[PDB]
Amino acid sequence: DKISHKIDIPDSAWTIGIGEKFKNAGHPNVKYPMIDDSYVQGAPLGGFGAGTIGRTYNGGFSRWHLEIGKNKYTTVYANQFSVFQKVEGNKDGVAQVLYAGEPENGYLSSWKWDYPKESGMYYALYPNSWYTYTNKDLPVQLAVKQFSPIIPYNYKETSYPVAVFKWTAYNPTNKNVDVSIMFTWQNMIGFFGKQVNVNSGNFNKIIKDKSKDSEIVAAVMGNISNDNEEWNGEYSIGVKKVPGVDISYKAKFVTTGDGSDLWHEFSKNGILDNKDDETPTKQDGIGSAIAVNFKLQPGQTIEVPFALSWDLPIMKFGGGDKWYKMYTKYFGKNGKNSFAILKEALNNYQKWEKMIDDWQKPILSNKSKPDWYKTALFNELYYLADGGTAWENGKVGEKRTNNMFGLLECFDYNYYETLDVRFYGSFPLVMLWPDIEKQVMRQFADTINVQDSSEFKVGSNGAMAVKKVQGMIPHDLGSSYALPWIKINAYDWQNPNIWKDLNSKYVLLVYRDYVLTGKTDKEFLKYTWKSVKTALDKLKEMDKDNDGIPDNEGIPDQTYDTWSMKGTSAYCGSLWLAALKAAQEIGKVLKDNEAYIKYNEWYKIAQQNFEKELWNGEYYNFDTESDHKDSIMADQLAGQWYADILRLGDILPKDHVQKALKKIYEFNVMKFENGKMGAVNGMRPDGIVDESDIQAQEVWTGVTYALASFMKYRGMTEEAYNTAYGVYKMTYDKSGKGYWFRTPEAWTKDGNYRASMYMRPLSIWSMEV
Ligand SMILES: OC[C@H]1CNC[C@@H](O)[C@@H]1O
Ligand SMILES: [Ca+2]
Ligand SMILES: [Ca+2]
Repeated sequence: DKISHKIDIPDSAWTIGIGEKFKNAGHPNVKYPMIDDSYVQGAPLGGFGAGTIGRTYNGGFSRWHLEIGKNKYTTVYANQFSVFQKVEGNKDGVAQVLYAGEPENGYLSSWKWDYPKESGMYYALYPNSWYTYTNKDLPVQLAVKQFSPIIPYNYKETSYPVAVFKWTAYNPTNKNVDVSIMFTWQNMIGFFGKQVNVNSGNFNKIIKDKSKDSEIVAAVMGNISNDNEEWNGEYSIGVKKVPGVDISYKAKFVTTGDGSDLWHEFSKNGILDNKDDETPTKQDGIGSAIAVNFKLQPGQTIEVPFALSWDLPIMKFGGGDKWYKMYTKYFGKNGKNSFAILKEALNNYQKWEKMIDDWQKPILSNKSKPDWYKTALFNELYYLADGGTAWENGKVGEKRTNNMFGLLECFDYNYYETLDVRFYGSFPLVMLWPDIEKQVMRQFADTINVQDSSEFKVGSNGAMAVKKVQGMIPHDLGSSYALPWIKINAYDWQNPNIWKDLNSKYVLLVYRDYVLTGKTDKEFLKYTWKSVKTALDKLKEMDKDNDGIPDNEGIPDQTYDTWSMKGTSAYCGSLWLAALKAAQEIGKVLKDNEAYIKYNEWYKIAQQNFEKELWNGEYYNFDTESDHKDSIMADQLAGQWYADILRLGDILPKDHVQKALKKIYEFNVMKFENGKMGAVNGMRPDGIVDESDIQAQEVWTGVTYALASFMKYRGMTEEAYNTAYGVYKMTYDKSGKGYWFRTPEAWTKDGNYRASMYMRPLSIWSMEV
């Protein structure tokens, strides 16, 4: 490996061998079918709302999130980088696809598959990833850095459906070597969203843009139709000419064939026919190829950028709504703009790399933080782009000032912006893209008084219930299978109109967003103030026994949606106390004396009764009325965690919080698989895991990272990082369960999981407040 020296991969990059088999992988631990795409994953490419493409550590373009809200794992075998090399003086060169695998059927049988083991590495530090190729039959060593311009405080480039592939080639030998690198791509129009004749009318064209000192050559892969539909648009791949390289291309090869039309050219001398052909196809799949060829002298290095763009301007949801994706603001809506997006990338990628470096450097250069922590912090952000992210720039047929946004809870539970989850999972948005965060919270504010009297069947008990009650915050903002932003509360396992955490979490999120954007956005507090008051006033009505605290109802009426709480709970009770203190503060900022006085009175009464009802001398009891009411809950003090972040001071005595946190670390962490797997949710005071529900026996990744955050603010530095380390280890480490770029909600003591690709563990960013 002499190529590593020639590029700059950070030490904290996650790394794995190209072609590596992983032995330990976990699987779903639930009864019904659950997504399991295997451990062959990688960092995604694509902006927010663009649709993303997961290129795996083996090289294949395999995890397709181009249909917004859907996860489709299938390798499109024509989509590759390939290399040709010939030592000057030798009769023949060698040609190899850079993919550690081969097609299932006989398509593309002419190409050279099965990139060998122990011949290169994959690295990831999102939004960047790298591959290195160190192969005994490739005398020239190669690496690529790939990325999309995901940039905090930037709402433009961050939206782009584009990826850059910056290649570095180095000749460590004493002979001249001829090298080609070829990017192939299938014309994927009709891959989704087309009911019949999936390739019909697809055609490819070549663009040569020769603006002095800036030749770009690209393929644009589209369809003859000018229709404005979810399926229609264009893909483009291309390359920018640099000194010392020549470009060649082939417009059209058949992907539903043996591939020799292309491969007989490439394998001879690494130079393609430059044959243009815009003939549309009927049944056959087609693709395009772009290649560079160059001679490297001994000791010579060369750098060459390729790019990929996809202009699929319309997203369609299952309920029938069609929306334009955010990036269309910058490139147009007609679906014929892939070349413009590609060109922008090829001409500005250096600038984008520098902008990425500028936002990673403050964390990477901090030598007080261990590498593993850096690995997790950056790579968890994969989910912001990969989470079925929807970001609209107008309804098709319908202009507003705002662009509605949604991030999925996950794909198995297909709900946008699940609020009880986003309480944990929205930290990166508030910290790095706060205009999006504020928009999402205004979306919730606008729903508070919506009343929908139509009925639905509650999954857990079969009872009928009202869809949406006036003054109750919705669970979510719809599903990709139905009508995001339009039909709320897609979730039906429990009735969220009687949840005891949603209204208080809402208020806490409002005040968080004010605090963590510098306590200046008085307009945001004004916009949301009525919804805040309404939310708390409605929750106060659920206090049955007049202790000043809402009563959990002996059913799962909060985020732990199969784990019953009854009476006053530590979890919902602490959130209530914190939310009251937040509303007091807002009342003070907005000079609303009536509200300040009311919420202060409610707070004093509730605080006093919470302490009396739950403090047992060592920790806060789980609740007042359940069978296992004295279980130690990892999340028992969630309200105080948020109160620290919001700078609301002590809602509970310092001495008691410190004792509780130490108890959680001693039991829920250290007595669960020796503290190597996070914080189990529920532990009995005898040191055995609480068995009253599956959720008690799970570690929740987002709960554990948040707990680590809480511990860190309270000066329990070692406990905080040791707690978080188990989540890192299980996700990323060789000794873990292989969940990289699909961090799940939860795992049990055996390491098996529930709900891969989950929003909650984005809470790791709370460790950086
Ligand atoms: O794993 C628990 C989660 C399942 N889906 C709905 C959420 O409200 C819940 O926290
Ligand atoms: Ca270290
Ligand atoms: Ca009560």
